[PDB]
Amino acid sequence: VLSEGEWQLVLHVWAKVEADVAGHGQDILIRLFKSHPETLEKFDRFKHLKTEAEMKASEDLKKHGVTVLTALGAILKKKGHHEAELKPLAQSHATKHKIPIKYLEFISEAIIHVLHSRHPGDFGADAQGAMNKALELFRKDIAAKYKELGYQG
Ligand code: HEM
Repeated sequence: VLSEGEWQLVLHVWAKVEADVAGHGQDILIRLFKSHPETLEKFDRFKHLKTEAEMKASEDLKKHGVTVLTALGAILKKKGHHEAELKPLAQSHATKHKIPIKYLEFISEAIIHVLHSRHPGDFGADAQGAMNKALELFRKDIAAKYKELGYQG
C-alpha cells in the first residue's frame, strides 16, 4: 500500500499534469508508440501513423491521450480504493482490446519518463518512487482481474 505521504506526492504532481492533459497525453502515447512499436499495432485507428511528426499532428491521437490521462487521474485520486473504476477497464482491455499486462508496464514507464521531462522540480526521486508504487498497485490490481478472466499477462 502507499502511505498518505506518498499519495500526496503522487496527487501533487498529477495536479500539474492536469494543467495540460492534452500535451501530456500526446507525449506519453507517442513515447509508448516509439519505444515499443508493437503497441501501436493494437490501434486500428492509429496504424497509419508512421512518423513522430504525423503522430504529433493527429488530433484524434491527442484526444486518446486525454482519454487515458482522465481515466488514470480518476483512479489515482481514489488512492487505492479504485475497485469500481478499475473493473470495467480490466474487462475491456483483457477481453476486448486484448492488451497484455506487459503493455501496461510499458505505458507506466512512458508516464514516468514524460513527468520527469515536464516537471523536473516537482518530480524528484521521492516523487518518482511514490509514482512508481501507485502505477504498480494499478497493474497489480488489473493483473488480478485478468487472471480471473483467463488472461493473466
Ligand atoms: C494507463 C492505462 C490505460 C488506461 C487508463 C486505458 C484507458 C482506456 C479507456 C478509458 C478506454 C476506452 C473505453 C474502453 O474501451 O474501455 C481505452 C480503450 C482502448 N485502449 Fe486503453 N487504456 C490504458 C492502456 C492501454 C494500452 C497500454 C493499450 C495498448 C497498448 C490500450 C489500448 C486501448 C484500445 C485498443 C482501446 C480502444 C480504442 C478505440 O476505441 O479505438 N490501452 N483505454
